[PDB]
Amino acid sequence: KTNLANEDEAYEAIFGGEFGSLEIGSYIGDQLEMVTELLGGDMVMSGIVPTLQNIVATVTLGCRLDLKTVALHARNAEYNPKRFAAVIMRIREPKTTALIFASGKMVVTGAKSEDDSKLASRKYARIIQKIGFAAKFTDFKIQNIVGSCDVKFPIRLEGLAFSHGTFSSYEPELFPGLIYRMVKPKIVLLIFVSGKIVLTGAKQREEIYQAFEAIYPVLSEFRKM
Repeated sequence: KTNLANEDEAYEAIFGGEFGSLEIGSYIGDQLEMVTELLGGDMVMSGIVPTLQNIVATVTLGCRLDLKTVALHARNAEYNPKRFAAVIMRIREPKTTALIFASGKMVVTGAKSEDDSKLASRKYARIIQKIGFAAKFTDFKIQNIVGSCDVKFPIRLEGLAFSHGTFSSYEPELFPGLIYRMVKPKIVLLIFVSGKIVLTGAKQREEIYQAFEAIYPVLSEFRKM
């Protein structure tokens, strides 16, 4: 019943996964590799500070788009309408990917700052104007921010899963480590046994830091020694 050649289904899928738009790489190309790629930028409260690994933004271009025309005249662009009802377009700087729907909605991913996200988004809109559409850059919203961290010590995940069972789950079909669902701020932390962490669900980078600040004393209690 899930048919991604329908635009409403294709758009809803980017955001409808278990971890939301953290999984966007599945539509621009596995469960485990999608998370572990976020641990490999150039880097990843004792000198430890998170870093931004991905930002997902949405933009309304404001006109209906003919996707075959967009794909034809854009350089690095793929349009397989049977596989997925959107054009996949990439630019080199800021290195990003955009998904462009017939309704003029655009999803932009791959930037590591909020300013890079907005500039790349403006570039994709300009590319579509230059092909010959009444696109306008409107309604820029950052939808998700993914951060990563490394506390540089091993974690006794098995004690933490029990002690914080109310906020935690071990779901190996989804993730080999621990899925920590923080209440305030509302952030999902994917905790590996080695001490690396992926944080997701933020709308502002402050929430990434607040989630890390809250979880660091907890993980110290569970340092494997």
